[PDB]
Amino acid sequence: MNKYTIAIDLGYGQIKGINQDNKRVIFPSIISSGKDRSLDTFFNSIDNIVDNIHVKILDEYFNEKEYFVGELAKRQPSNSSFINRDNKINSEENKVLLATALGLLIPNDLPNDTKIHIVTGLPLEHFIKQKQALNDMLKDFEHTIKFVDHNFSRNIKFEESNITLFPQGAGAIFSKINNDISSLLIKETFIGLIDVGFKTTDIVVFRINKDKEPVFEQEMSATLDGLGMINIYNTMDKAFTDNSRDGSKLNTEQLMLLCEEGKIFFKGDYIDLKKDLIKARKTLSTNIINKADGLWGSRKNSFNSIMIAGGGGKVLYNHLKLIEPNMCQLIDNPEFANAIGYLEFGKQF
Amino acid sequence: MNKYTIAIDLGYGQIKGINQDNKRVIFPSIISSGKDRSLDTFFNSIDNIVDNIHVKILDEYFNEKEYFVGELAKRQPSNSSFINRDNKINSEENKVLLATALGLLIPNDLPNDTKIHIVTGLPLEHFIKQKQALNDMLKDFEHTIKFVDHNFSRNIKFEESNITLFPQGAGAIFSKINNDISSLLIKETFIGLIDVGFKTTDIVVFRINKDKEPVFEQEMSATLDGLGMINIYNTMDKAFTDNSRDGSKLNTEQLMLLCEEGKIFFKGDYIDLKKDLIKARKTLSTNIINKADGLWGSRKNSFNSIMIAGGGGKVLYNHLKLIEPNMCQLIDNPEFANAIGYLEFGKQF
Amino acid sequence: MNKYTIAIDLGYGQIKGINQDNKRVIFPSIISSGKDRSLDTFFNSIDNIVDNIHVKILDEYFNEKEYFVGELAKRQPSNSSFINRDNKINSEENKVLLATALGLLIPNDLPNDTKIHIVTGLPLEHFIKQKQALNDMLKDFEHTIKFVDHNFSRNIKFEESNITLFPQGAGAIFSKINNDISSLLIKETFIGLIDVGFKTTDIVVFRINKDKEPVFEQEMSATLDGLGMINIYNTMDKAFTDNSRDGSKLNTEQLMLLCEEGKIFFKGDYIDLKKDLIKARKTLSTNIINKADGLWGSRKNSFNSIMIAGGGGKVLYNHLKLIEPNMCQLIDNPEFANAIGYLEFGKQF
Amino acid sequence: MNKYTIAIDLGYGQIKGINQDNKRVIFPSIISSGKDRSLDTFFNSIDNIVDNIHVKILDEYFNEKEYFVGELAKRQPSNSSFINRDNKINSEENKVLLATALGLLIPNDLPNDTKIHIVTGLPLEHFIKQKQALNDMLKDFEHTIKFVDHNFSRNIKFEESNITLFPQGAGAIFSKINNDISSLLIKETFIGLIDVGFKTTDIVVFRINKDKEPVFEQEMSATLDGLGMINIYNTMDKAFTDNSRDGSKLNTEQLMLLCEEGKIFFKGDYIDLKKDLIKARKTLSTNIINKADGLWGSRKNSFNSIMIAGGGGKVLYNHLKLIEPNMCQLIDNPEFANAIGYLEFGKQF
Ligand SMILES: Nc1ncnc2c1ncn2[C@@H]1O[C@H](COP(=O)(O)OP(=O)(O)O)[C@@H](O)[C@H]1O
Ligand SMILES: Nc1ncnc2c1ncn2[C@@H]1O[C@H](COP(=O)(O)OP(=O)(O)O)[C@@H](O)[C@H]1O
Ligand SMILES: Nc1ncnc2c1ncn2[C@@H]1O[C@H](COP(=O)(O)OP(=O)(O)O)[C@@H](O)[C@H]1O
Ligand SMILES: Nc1ncnc2c1ncn2[C@@H]1O[C@H](COP(=O)(O)OP(=O)(O)O)[C@@H](O)[C@H]1O
Ligand SMILES: [Mg+2]
Ligand SMILES: [Mg+2]
Ligand SMILES: [Mg+2]
Ligand SMILES: [Mg+2]
Repeated sequence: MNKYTIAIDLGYGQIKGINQDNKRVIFPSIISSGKDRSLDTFFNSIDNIVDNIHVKILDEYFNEKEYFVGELAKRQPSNSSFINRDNKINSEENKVLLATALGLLIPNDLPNDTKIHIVTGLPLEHFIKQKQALNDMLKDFEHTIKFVDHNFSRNIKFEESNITLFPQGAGAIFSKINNDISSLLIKETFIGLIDVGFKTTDIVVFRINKDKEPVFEQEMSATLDGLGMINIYNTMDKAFTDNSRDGSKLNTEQLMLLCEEGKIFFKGDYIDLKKDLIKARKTLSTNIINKADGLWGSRKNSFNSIMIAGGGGKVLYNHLKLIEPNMCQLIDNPEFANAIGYLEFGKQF
Repeated sequence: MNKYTIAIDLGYGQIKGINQDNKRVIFPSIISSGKDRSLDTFFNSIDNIVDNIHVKILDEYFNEKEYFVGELAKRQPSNSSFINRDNKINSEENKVLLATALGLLIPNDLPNDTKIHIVTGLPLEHFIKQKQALNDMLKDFEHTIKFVDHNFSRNIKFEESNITLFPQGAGAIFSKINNDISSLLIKETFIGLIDVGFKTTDIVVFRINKDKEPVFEQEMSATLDGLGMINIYNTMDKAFTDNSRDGSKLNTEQLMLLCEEGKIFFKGDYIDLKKDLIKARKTLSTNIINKADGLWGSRKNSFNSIMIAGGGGKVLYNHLKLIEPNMCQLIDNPEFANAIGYLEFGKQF
Repeated sequence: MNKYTIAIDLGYGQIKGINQDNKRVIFPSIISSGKDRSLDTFFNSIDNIVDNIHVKILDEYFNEKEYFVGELAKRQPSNSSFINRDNKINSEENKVLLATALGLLIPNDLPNDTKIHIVTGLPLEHFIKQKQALNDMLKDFEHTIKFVDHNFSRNIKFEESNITLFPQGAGAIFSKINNDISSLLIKETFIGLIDVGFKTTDIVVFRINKDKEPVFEQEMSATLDGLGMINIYNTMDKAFTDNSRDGSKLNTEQLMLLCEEGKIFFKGDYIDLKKDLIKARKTLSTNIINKADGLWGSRKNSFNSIMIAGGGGKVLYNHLKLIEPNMCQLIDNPEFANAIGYLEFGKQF
Repeated sequence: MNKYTIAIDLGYGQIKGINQDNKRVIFPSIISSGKDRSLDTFFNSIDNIVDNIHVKILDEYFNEKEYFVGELAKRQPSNSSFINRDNKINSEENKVLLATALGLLIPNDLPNDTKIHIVTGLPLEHFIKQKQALNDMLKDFEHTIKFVDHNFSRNIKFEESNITLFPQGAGAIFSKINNDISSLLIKETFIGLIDVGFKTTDIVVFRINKDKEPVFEQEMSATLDGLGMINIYNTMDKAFTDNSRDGSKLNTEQLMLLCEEGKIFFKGDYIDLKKDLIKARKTLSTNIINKADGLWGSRKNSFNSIMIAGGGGKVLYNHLKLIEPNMCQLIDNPEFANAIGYLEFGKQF
């Protein structure tokens, strides 16, 4: 039929989703208990729904749990701690976040026959490893969302021949840049996509064949498991605890505020940690270059375009240029590189 | 299980219907005899049934008749002339329109034990006049519809106590806004819907009381019978022959294409009649404003919200704004004001 | 490697085909039994195979048959009479023509693993009627062709999902001009191809929409079945016997030579029949114009570009101009309008 | 009859224009809100309507706004600030300046059944770069002007192919001197036209062939955006605060008074800035000495006669002579060179 499509991602740093109609949302993976918002309604109006997501989630048993979630929960000191957030794909923490972006990307008044061909993403070492667990949950995912301060609801339910599972970074270079660089890729060149994830960074390569079509190399491509931006939040956390000379610990919000700037305004003064920030990024820079060449022998010289993606690829790109300068480049929308890739390569159905 | 609900409208310009599950269809009120289609199927793929209603309808003899109806009938050279279309609500011209309106708005594989609360409509001055004529038709309406080139059939038959008649503009402002207009209605005010239709324009008012509940008045509210879009097509038909000066008179499509734009593509050229389109709309704007003061004395100053409706109100919303500017506003669906107004006020039972 | 593409036409006057590499062949639709040729080779050197198709064709018995086809068959006294030629698309008369059309349009030393997207054609009113007859023939067409005195052979066999049927005039104006006519089609206009062929004349229209995409109509478009060049040959055959007054009736060549010029070289003299050639063309011009008003009401004024096609349209382009002068124009290949229209609209897959 | 011809100039300094009847108007590009000049109507004679442009402008929804524009807007302190007027071609600010030029260049007793040809200009860089927007805005233009205090009006609207686009200063020497300078241009010489406008400055050249016919040279000719008379208002503005040292800034009127006079009468006394005036006048002349030679190497020696245009360079003619003295010259109407060059080369149609 005219059944719809929403491409989301389970990215532990920040959830990145897009519909079939190219409207796209982004919010961190932060949930909290939802509390009633009436006083703050009068001071500051909620124009951006994404900035202030308080929301209600009905279940199949017709109970409900309110949630400060996303940008709104990040302001809360009582949120989910998010730096030890569990990797379990069947967690209710994942259920709320998967219910969240669906509530923001289902348009108004769709026909219920026109269901949603949802497209997800799994890590490369986790795709075969954790396939049916998400297929268990998305089969069982049936709820009803209710937006606080916005007063619109969506019923949600998913079936087979609407669920569709792809690995992470699959359609990012299988399409939407493969349609463009096909004049440049000629014969048995290798394209290299490195999605710098928050927790885990994926490194995926495709070989173009005789027929200028991509074929996949699992023995040249894998996941930097635990290598990525989460170490920068981990190390720079310890870099303040000795520089403050107090044992003072920043919260979840200030740490995410830190590693975009490096200068947190602590007790009337900016504690400067620019020295360790350039150090830890170059610490992460070398940890990506060498470990990619654990999968890349002299075949690195068979590269035509080393592409990097993810939110972590943006702030590394100048230092992460040193994989192979003037051959490497950056994808256009680095965070949504999965999500735009999940859309077009999710249009196989 | 509970009984199903469909709210359609037999409006003279176009059939405007909606079901219980908030799915709506719209197509112009033109019928045509159906002819065999597999050839035009092959040239262009049919993704919309509404453009291409080739359809078979059984009767009391169980004899099928092929029909082109809706957009497909307008392109036919042999369709209904549509300017001399009958007002007899029990006519077969009204039956095939009502068959397709009930044919599209039923989903597949429903249980056959349940029945449907169908809610039709009448003109305001012709509700009492044409009450039993449609009551006789809906009791007589035993037909089985069969969509050619889509191949799904419906058995459409209704006994007593399932049909529900309302006048036009009845539940569009009594209901359908009552959850949102309740803060605007305060004490002894008049709300008013002005539906600009094909043959007629329709004026309906509702006095709200001290206890903030609307109640009807019939001497402030009537049907502008024969005054509507039909004065625009007949005037602009003469405007082409005044501008062609050849005796060439427009067909069914060319006149209907004209008053939507004003530039008929005649002999490789657009024949400009934008100014006469303004004049025919202004005389229609003359004949609704001056007739409103016939129904309204100083009580036009007793308004809190004028609403205008009809597809003819879409091109005239700023033009018919001169009744009471900065108080009149647009109904949220200009075509579907009557149908959803039939839906919410039909679910009151 | 990718699959090859050939677009031929089985037109009643002459086979008009073209391949993927834009090489075209044309020869009249006359077959003849082949006889041994080494003698006429010695008198005159053969630089054109099309004039001199002596050719052997294997079958399901793998039994070769010699054939003279094309220009070489027309000079034979014992060829097909060509006025009583069958319309049965699965006939061997159609097979040998289709064998040579596929025989010429394949270059030498192609890989045997790849297959060819062959695109044939049908009359418009006989597309649905003769759909499975050619589908049965193309599934049955297992033949090996062998060109005598040129000595290159082709193994021509096609399985399922390689043939592609289209009506005549389908892709000639839907495609083949769509990159150039897109600036001319603006809003709700009709383009029209008029192919003047041997047995029939063919009328096909396409309404463009508001979104500037053409869509087909079948009640404004049909096959002028039995009305075409065949009315000119039969009338001018009687025109010679009216002018010879001896009982001498023209043969296959003399009648075909006549209506191209009008002066058959009979007994050392040109017998003038130029005026009767004008009369037979004018009655054909009568029987396409008056039949056009049968398909077109005032919608002839809804044209932006008439196109005329067919080899019969070449001698009638200024003569059939009287439908709508200063708007009708000539297709860029009067013969090859259908074939390249099959080629571009066959490459859409 | 023949469709009426207009040629206007969209110059940001002052809007110029001339009609088919060769009557020409000029007024500054300043707008304001119109207010009821009825008190002064009793006091002083309102005869120069160009001095006194109070004007109402209807639209397609019949919602008018009053406008002081041009010379009457110069006396207003409430006018558009005009040092920061938007360079968008599709502004209402342009439309008010456009419609003012319309009703002044359409005299009474003319056939309004005949359409209106207009010939406008662009920046020479932006003639293709911002081409379609002016092509859109003129086709979108449909209003109705109302002349306050003079009580006549024009219906104002444009279809396509009545508007005509030629670049700034194109036809001023391509036409309008081509019947006179043909004796002067001999062989391989370059005529050169320099439009010293307010915001921008054009320099345009034409190679002539062997056959004494001009041809365009896009790489010896460009637009000097940010160079022109707006530098003189920019430089002398701070010179007043340099001279007065008060913190008082001149308004739009006093500043435009200053760079046409040089001696502002501030606070009961003439405050002198004549020394810095010529200093900027040499400086603007310096910036045209450079940038012309940036496109003119030794090919400047191949000239025959430079022309210069613009009201800015008109008072610069001695200092701007220094580029090529006694070969450069000034066009006779430095304001109306472009509009007559629009009109004369617009009289091809
Ligand atoms: N402007 C920015 N400044 C600093 N870090 C950023 C910025 N934008 C994104 N990031 C980092 O990138 C991460 C987002 O990665 P993302 O592409 O969402 O991968 P994942 O799919 O693993 O969540 C965040 O955790 C954040 O630290
Ligand atoms: N986009 C449009 N442009 C011009 N006219 C329109 C448009 N949409 C609707 N109309 C006019 O409105 C009429 C539809 O009125 P409608 O609300 O269906 O009333 P009714 O119930 O009497 O049929 C049509 O006949 C048509 O002329
Ligand atoms: N130069 C010509 N002079 C006269 N008649 C011609 C000429 N070229 C083509 N024709 C006529 O056009 C016919 C070819 O039509 P064609 O486009 O092949 O249609 P079809 O597809 O029906 O065979 C021939 O039978 C012939 O009579
Ligand atoms: N008599 C004058 N004295 C001083 N400056 C003048 C005079 N006449 C015109 N100008 C200057 O010339 C400019 C007019 O340029 P114009 O030819 O209209 O170019 P544009 O097409 O860019 O508006 C004005 O801004 C003004 O400063
Ligand atoms: Mg990721
Ligand atoms: Mg109605
Ligand atoms: Mg043909
Ligand atoms: Mg200028």
